Amino acid sequence: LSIEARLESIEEKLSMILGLLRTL
Amino acid sequence: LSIEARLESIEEKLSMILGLLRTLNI
Amino acid sequence: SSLSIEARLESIEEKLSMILGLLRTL
Amino acid sequence: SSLSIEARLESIEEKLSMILGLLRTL
Repeated sequence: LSIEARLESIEEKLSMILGLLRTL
Repeated sequence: LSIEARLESIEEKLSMILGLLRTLNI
Repeated sequence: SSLSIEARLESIEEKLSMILGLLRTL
Repeated sequence: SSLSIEARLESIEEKLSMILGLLRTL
């Protein structure tokens, strides 16, 4: 994938991690 | 979104996650 | 900084995955 | 956004490593 797509995918994963930490 | 901007967002979230683990968790 | 941006991206993606995996099993 | 994309990525990589170490200790 392109660098922009990988950054967008990386941002999505950080959002998922944040949600898990808030609800842990 | 530009690369520098998208990076800034990512960097924002990492500092938020790093701060919670280091101090808030007990 | 010898490593290519893509290579650095792959390392970041791997670390994210490991982080998520550990978080989910908690 | 003064720093270069390669340096910012490396910094982002570093923070990810710190986050993984903190999560495992919990």
